[PDB]
Amino acid sequence: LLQKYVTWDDKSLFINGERIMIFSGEFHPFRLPVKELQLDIFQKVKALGFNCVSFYVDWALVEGKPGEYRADGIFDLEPFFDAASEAGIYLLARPGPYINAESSGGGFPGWLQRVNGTLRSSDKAYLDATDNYVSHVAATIAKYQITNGGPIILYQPENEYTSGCCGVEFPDPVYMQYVEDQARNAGVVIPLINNDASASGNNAPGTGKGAVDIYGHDSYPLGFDCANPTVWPSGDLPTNFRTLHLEQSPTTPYAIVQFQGGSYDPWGGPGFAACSELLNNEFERVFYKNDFSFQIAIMNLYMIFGGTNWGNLGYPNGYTSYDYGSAVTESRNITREKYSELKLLGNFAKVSPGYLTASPGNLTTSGYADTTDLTVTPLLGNSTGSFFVVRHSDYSSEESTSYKLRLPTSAGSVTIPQLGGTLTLNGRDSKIHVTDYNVSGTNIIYSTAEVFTWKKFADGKVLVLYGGAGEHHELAISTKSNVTVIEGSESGISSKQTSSSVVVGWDVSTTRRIIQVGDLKILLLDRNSAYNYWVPQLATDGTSPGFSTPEKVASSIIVKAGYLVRTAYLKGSGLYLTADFNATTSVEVIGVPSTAKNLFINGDKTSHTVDKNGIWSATVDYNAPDISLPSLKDLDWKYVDTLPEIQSSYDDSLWPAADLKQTKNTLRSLTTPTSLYSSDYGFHTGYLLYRGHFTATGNESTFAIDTQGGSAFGSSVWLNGTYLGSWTGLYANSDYNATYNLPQLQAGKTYVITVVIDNMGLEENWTVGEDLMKTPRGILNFLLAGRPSSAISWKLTGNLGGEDYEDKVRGPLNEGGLYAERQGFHQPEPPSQNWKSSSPLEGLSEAGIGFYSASFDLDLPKGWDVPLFLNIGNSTTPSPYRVQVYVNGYQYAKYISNIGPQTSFPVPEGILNYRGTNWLAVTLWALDSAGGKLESLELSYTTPVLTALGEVESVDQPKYKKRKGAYH
Ligand SMILES: *[C@@H]1O[C@H](CO)[C@@H](O[C@@H]2O[C@H](CO)[C@@H](O[C@@H]3O[C@H](CO[C@H]4O[C@H](CO[C@H]5O[C@H](CO)[C@@H](O)[C@H](O)[C@@H]5O[C@H]5O[C@H](CO)[C@@H](O)[C@H](O)[C@@H]5O)[C@@H](O)[C@H](O[C@H]5O[C@H](CO)[C@@H](O)[C@H](O)[C@@H]5O)[C@@H]4O)[C@@H](O)[C@H](O[C@H]4O[C@H](CO)[C@@H](O)[C@H](O)[C@@H]4O[C@H]4O[C@H](CO)[C@@H](O)[C@H](O)[C@@H]4O[C@H]4O[C@H](CO)[C@@H](O)[C@H](O)[C@@H]4O)[C@@H]3O)[C@H](O)[C@H]2NC(C)=O)[C@H](O)[C@H]1NC(C)=O
Ligand SMILES: *[C@@H]1O[C@H](CO)[C@@H](O[C@@H]2O[C@H](CO)[C@@H](O[C@@H]3O[C@H](CO[C@H]4O[C@H](CO)[C@@H](O)[C@H](O[C@H]5O[C@H](CO)[C@@H](O)[C@H](O)[C@@H]5O)[C@@H]4O)[C@@H](O)[C@H](O[C@H]4O[C@H](CO)[C@@H](O)[C@H](O)[C@@H]4O[C@H]4O[C@H](CO)[C@@H](O)[C@H](O)[C@@H]4O[C@H]4O[C@H](CO)[C@@H](O)[C@H](O)[C@@H]4O)[C@@H]3O)[C@H](O)[C@H]2NC(C)=O)[C@H](O)[C@H]1NC(C)=O
Ligand SMILES: *[C@@H]1O[C@H](CO)[C@@H](O[C@@H]2O[C@H](CO)[C@@H](O[C@@H]3O[C@H](CO)[C@@H](O)[C@H](O[C@H]4O[C@H](CO)[C@@H](O)[C@H](O)[C@@H]4O[C@H]4O[C@H](CO)[C@@H](O)[C@H](O)[C@@H]4O[C@H]4O[C@H](CO)[C@@H](O)[C@H](O)[C@@H]4O)[C@@H]3O)[C@H](O)[C@H]2NC(C)=O)[C@H](O)[C@H]1NC(C)=O
Ligand SMILES: OC[C@H]1O[C@@H](OC[C@H]2O[C@@H](O[C@H]3[C@H](O)[C@@H](O)[C@@H](O)O[C@@H]3CO)[C@H](O)[C@@H](O)[C@H]2O)[C@H](O)[C@@H](O)[C@H]1O
Ligand SMILES: *[C@@H]1O[C@H](CO)[C@@H](O)[C@H](O)[C@H]1NC(C)=O
Ligand SMILES: *[C@@H]1O[C@H](CO)[C@@H](O)[C@H](O)[C@H]1NC(C)=O
Ligand SMILES: *[C@@H]1O[C@H](CO)[C@@H](O)[C@H](O)[C@H]1NC(C)=O
Ligand SMILES: *[C@@H]1O[C@H](CO)[C@@H](O)[C@H](O)[C@H]1NC(C)=O
Ligand SMILES: *[C@@H]1O[C@H](CO)[C@@H](O)[C@H](O)[C@H]1NC(C)=O
Ligand SMILES: *[C@@H]1O[C@H](CO)[C@@H](O)[C@H](O)[C@H]1NC(C)=O
Ligand SMILES: [Cl-]
Repeated sequence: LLQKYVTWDDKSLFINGERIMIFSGEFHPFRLPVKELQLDIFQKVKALGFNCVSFYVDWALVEGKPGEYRADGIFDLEPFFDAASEAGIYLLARPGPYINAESSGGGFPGWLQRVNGTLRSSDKAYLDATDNYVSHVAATIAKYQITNGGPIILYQPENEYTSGCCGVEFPDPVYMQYVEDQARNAGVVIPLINNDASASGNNAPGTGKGAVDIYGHDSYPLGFDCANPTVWPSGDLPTNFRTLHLEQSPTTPYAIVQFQGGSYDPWGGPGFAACSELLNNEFERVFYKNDFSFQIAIMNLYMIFGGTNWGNLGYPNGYTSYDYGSAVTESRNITREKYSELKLLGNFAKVSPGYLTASPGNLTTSGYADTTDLTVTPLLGNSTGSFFVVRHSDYSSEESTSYKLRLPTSAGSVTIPQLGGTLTLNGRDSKIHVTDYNVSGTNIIYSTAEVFTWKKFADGKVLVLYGGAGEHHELAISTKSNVTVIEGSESGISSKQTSSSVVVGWDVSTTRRIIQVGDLKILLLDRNSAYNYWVPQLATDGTSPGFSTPEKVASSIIVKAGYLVRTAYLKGSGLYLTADFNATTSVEVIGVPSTAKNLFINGDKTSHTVDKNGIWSATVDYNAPDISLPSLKDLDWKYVDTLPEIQSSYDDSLWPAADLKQTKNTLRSLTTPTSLYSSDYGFHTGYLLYRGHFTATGNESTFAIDTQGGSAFGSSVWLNGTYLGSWTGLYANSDYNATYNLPQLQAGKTYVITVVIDNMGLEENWTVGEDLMKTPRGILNFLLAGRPSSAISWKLTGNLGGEDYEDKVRGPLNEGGLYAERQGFHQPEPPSQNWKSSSPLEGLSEAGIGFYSASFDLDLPKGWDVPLFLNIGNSTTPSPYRVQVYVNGYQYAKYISNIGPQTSFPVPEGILNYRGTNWLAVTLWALDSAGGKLESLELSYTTPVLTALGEVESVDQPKYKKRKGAYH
């Protein structure tokens, strides 16, 4: 429409005039703010066979102060985009402004609680608030479009603009058109795509004003019940998605912009390990192959890598981890079987252009397979090849089912297997069988075994096929040549030659076979062996793989290795692999160019041997050095009391007065004399403190108070130094009505009620019109019994300066309102030289909040990727306490003893300095009158990986400096 690089028709996108199946993964830059680790993820996605990444930008992190857009240092998108280019990954840009994303505010900054208008509407007040963010983010995105030689190919305005309520005329075409025009005005010319929350046709092509270019929708068919990871409920596998597609947007390629790749987990939930069990390899092979049955042309997995909700960036229902049970773990590892299984499907799609041109039919329980226990969805092509998606009709069935097929081919319709026996489908599995499959001029008449990849080399063609354990398979090839077994046993392989073909039956074995048929070699593998193969692009013009274009796709080699193969390139007589190893690994290379004499692995010349089939073999030795980690309990811990407010000497004259008579919040009108909503005063994040001054009459009995912090929040209350009590919190409570009994008060004396409240993050805004992101934080109601409420005069604080936030490097959400945070003592080199020596393992003996500081050195070896974790013990039922941990000033753990479930907090290299000094700052809030303490505090590691990654540069870690605007 507006450019010629990215076009489309009814079947697929075209990139530079060439069809492409977009297989993508969701990855949020703000959840992993270390540039070199961003490259790591990109390279791990490219190794799946993927060609694209989808990303959100969080507005709340980059416009914390209204009118000051800051996307610099750790929030800079440019290194993220350059890393995408370098890895060979296209991008789908999704800057919002609304992103949902289990993020604070759904991406909206807290100052939107002061906007006089419906959020996500055509109300001028809301739209004007978005203009500065969008003109900055979209101009940056504009500079990195594919039209300007960048990686960005698609843009998403808004997010799941799908349900409205409460007097909003949904869907508002004036709204979606304005949001679209914003992007275009900033120079975005690539196609716009939407992500309808269900397949409802909203803003599709043909709907007039506010229509996007490509209609997309999202789908989370297996749901979020991570507690029952083996239960696949009846009818939850979608079957009508093609039917809906043809009703809703038949002129554009079929697109699912967020397809389930994991699950969220709330405070108190079963944990993300459970989520990875639900959204595991079996889920992938059934549910993703099912999306291929609808001829999906654009497919993005939410999430491929989740990362971490550091510095309070997350929404109140979620905790620090955003692992998400995704194929790449929060600590960046790719050990989960779901990664390897996904690699098999992504590589198949990468080399199968006939998939895009075929004609999809409706699913059938007869015609193709000889039992109604199986479903077969055909995608039939007129000589470009066909594809048959086989699964159990009862999609959850764990039964083993025998069958035969009738499939139409160019050489007649054939009953398979021709040479005796039956095919098998074992439980929760799905197969993509193929017919007339083009391997660079060689025609595979059919194969029941699934294609992993194929390549044309100088010295012939190679095809890689796999099946699961215990299965019999059959293939047939258009040829005059004979079949011979060139590796492995002749036994178990049957064959038959006709005038224009050869048929070959084989049983799956753990031992690889290789057959040869003319100029085609075919690898016959079990699934588990196929897990260890990789298909990196072979660069000849440099070291980078480049994008997945037809040329560079064809110029790829096949590599059997272990943990990871990142890249390959040819330079003179050297073949250079870059790869990662988590054990001693046999490396085979198939397709070595004839000019290559030597093998290099991560720069090191490695001795190799060529076998009788031309395969290079070499071993890479794995010998991890000593990984020596400090004992955290034995550090020189320094303590300062971070609730000096409850001392009677405390002077709060510099605090903001909570004296606004009228709230700017349109969702909830005031039920107190003045606004005690934190966001009215610029305070959107971390712990909030309120101080209520009053003069006692001497008749005061009780103080009741309604505090609100979001799900799982806690609050504590003191009268001068007298602890009154705490709401210890529950996931079920986002507010709580407390009643406290006061001690006997002295008439005419002044007293101060100090209230500490955990702000868990701002709410999302999923339904347009409900304005739920405006749900306030702080004090909603109070009652000093027998006194008017104007008796109490309130002050409050959140993070120092509120929207004029101090720490421009670490962002507007990172720190909260505690004394130690306000002064900046959570940063490297605090002024702790005259503080008391005490450990958080000794802790507190009364209700209160302690702040603990210590440094520790690491000297971990270069060329090793070693995942590190902070561990807080919970071996027995604890007293109620809350902990934050800052690592060189960055908050990387929020811990609630009594709710959980997280005890293990990964912290990435770049935040941690692996060859240098590191600073821990721990806040310990004891919500109990006897105090509280940590049971244990430990640094640990998991399997070191011999890595190809370059030096991870430490992010900016500004040291402590006295802050002029502090309250002391
Ligand atoms: C270095 O990096 C590597 C990555 O490159 C990394 O390797 C990967 O490690 C992960 C673990 O982190 C692996 O994932 C697990 O795999 C388990 C094993 O099963 C898989 O493999 C077998 C094949 O096993 C043989 O071969 C291998 C390889 O040669 C050997 O190592 C084995 O020892 C074994 O050898 C025997 O057999 C050979 C021939 O077959 C013989 O030659 C040999 O002599 C031996 O006799 C396959 O059979 C499995 O397939 C079957 O099962 C799967 C999954 O159920 C089905 O989908 C499939 O259709 C088949 O039926 C399978 O591929 C898995 O058991 C394990 O699965 C569990 O965990 C995940 C969650 O992570 C769940 O999704 C899943 O549901 C399973 O959950 C159970 O277990 C968890 C506890 O962990 C419970 O929470 C849960 O409730 C559940 O328990 C219940 O069910 C169990 C049955 O499943 C039951 O036993 C329990 O008692 C209970 O009832 C998981 O997927 C991954 O495969 C590796 N990847 C690769 C490429 O190798 C390596 O570890 C790294 N190294 C280090 C040090 O870090
Ligand atoms: C890939 O990336 C992943 C994400 O980054 C990463 O996964 C995370 O890994 C960390 C570290 O391993 C996990 O934290 C640990 O979890 C342990 C508890 O979970 C286990 O318990 C269940 C019941 O047995 C298992 O079923 C469960 O399996 C599930 O989870 C797996 C997740 O990978 C999955 O593969 C499985 O399929 C399945 O779904 C799980 O294995 C927990 O025990 C552990 O705490 C101990 O270790 C810490 C140090 O690392 C200590 O600080 C801590 O105090 C604990 O040590 C104590 O207890 C041990 C067991 O008794 C003893 O061996 C220790 O000596 C020590 O003992 C002292 O304390 C005892 C009190 O209990 C006392 O009795 C003793 O006397 C003594 O005083 C830790 O929290 C984290 O949960 C994972 N996160 C996610 C999201 O999964 C994965 O590792 C990465 N992989 C690679 C290869 O890199
Ligand atoms: C240290 O170790 C200790 C000791 O073992 C750990 O303490 C345990 O921690 C558990 C987790 O916090 C805690 O269990 C919880 O107890 C509460 C009741 O007090 C209960 O509400 C919890 O169950 C719900 O919530 C979780 C998520 O937090 C869900 O996964 C679960 O399915 C339940 O969800 C239901 O309620 C939610 C609340 O709104 C709903 O959002 C959700 O949709 C669902 O609703 C259904 O039920 C409602 C009625 O409940 C109904 O109205 C609605 O219509 C739906 O039907 C969970 O059981 C243990 O109590 C606690 N044990 C002890 C002895 O103290 C501690 O966590 C550890 N610490 C760390 C850091 O690991
Ligand atoms: O990361 C969470 C993810 O949630 C997305 O909400 C998605 C979607 O969920 C549907 O619910 C599933 C349900 O869990 C299944 O049990 C079964 O019923 O299928 C349903 C889908 O039809 C909701 O019903 C649907 O409204 C929608 O909420 C969120 O949209 C996404 O941004 C992301 O946050
Ligand atoms: C919002 O706008 C209306 C428009 O009539 C105005 O009268 C009022 O001052 C504003 N209200 C709030 C709560 O901000
Ligand atoms: C396939 O599509 C529809 C919807 O599933 C089905 O009713 C019909 O029988 C099939 N189409 C034709 C032309 O037979
Ligand atoms: C098979 O692939 C070759 C390119 O290697 C192409 O020229 C040819 O047209 C293809 N044949 C079919 C039938 O698609
Ligand atoms: C309570 O605290 C305030 C200052 O926080 C102090 O001025 C006042 O004297 C204290 N009241 C009593 C009774 O000690
Ligand atoms: C406060 O005064 C009331 C009567 O007005 C009396 O009932 C109560 O006991 C008094 N003292 C308290 C609450 O300490
Ligand atoms: C607390 O009381 C307020 C005011 O009556 C009410 O709106 C709210 O529902 C109550 N909250 C809880 C958690 O019971
Ligand atoms: Cl201060």
